[PDB]
Amino acid sequence: TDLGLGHNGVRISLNYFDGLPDPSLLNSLYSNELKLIFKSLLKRDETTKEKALMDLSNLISDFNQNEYFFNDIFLLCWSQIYAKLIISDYKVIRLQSHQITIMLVKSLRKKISKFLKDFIPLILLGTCELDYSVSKPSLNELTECFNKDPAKINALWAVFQEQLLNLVKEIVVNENEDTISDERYSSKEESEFRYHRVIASAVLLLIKLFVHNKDVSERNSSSLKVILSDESIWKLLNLKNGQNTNAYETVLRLIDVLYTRGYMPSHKNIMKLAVKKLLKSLTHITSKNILKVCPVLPSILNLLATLDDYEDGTIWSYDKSSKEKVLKFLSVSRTSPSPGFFNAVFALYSSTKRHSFLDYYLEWLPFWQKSVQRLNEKGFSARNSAEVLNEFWTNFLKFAEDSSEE
Ligand SMILES: [K+]
Repeated sequence: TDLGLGHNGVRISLNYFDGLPDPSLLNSLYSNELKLIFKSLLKRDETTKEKALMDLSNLISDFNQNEYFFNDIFLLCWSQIYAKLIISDYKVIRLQSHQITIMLVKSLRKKISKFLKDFIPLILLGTCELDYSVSKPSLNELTECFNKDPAKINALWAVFQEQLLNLVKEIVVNENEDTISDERYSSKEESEFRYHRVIASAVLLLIKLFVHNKDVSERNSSSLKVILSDESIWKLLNLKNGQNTNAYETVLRLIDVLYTRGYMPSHKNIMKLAVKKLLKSLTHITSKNILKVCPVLPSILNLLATLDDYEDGTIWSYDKSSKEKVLKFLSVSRTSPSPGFFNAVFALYSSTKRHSFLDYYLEWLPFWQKSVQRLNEKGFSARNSAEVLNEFWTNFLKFAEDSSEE
């Protein structure tokens, strides 16, 4: 039978309706004290649940006295609920759950070896949470767990490659908003937010997987394909009035890593899927939300410049009206500039001129002209006006040296 994320005979999953501890298994736990704890963890009341974890976290602190409590039965059961606690909408629950597991790995080093394939992927997923207040404490705990040995952590991304990729597949492909959140106790909005947060983590975890591994594309190609072919990751490229741009930026990073590692030239279909969704995205950037999108504008421009290098700007052909789409994006983006912005524009210019994407005098020059005009009116009110202005003139002066050629 398919055990999902499990490797010790029981099913581990992120959804709410399977992968739960067997009542007869729970009743085999060493102590009645553990049974009450697990009984409260399986309840919804956040208060009693938060208290259950606290009790559990303390039992593990005084591990020497309660070593027999944390036997194979305990680990089996825990491995199943842990996967569910780390998607709790209360970060308190998520923090403690990650802490407990990391503690067990430390207090049980060689006696927990069977379960590393079931714990390490979820531990690392915790370190990949966009919320720094969750990911950083998890990383400090994990780091300490291996005595601050850097190579000992880097080894994890290699050793547990397959399981990590399986966890991503689980999140992106096998699960969705409605299986991750129970509609009985969650509104559509909370479910959207819950999935958003989890899949965002999975993208960052996927990024780190590419960074730490050169031969990631070769070993698990088939699985990488079903992950990157799904519509779930690329859905994070949708701006929303309530959401911030952290997930958006994460996807931009993914596209960048996939291209630099040469995965994109090897999979033209995933290329066209990412570029198309990225171009659709630009059209949703308007004056209404420009202040919100402001901090990613340089990243967008920098990404488009990198992708333009691919076979003399072939990506633009994936949509005949892309030249027009870039035009409306540049015209809007210059109404909310920031450090790095004009640097990235020049990057875009420098690359795209190699096939004369946009007219030098009719489209490029008016852009630079209207930019400085706004800068002079707004500034020098706030920062980083000074930096931004200097950056503009530096890039514009380089742009201006090609005027002779036309
Ligand atoms: K999905």
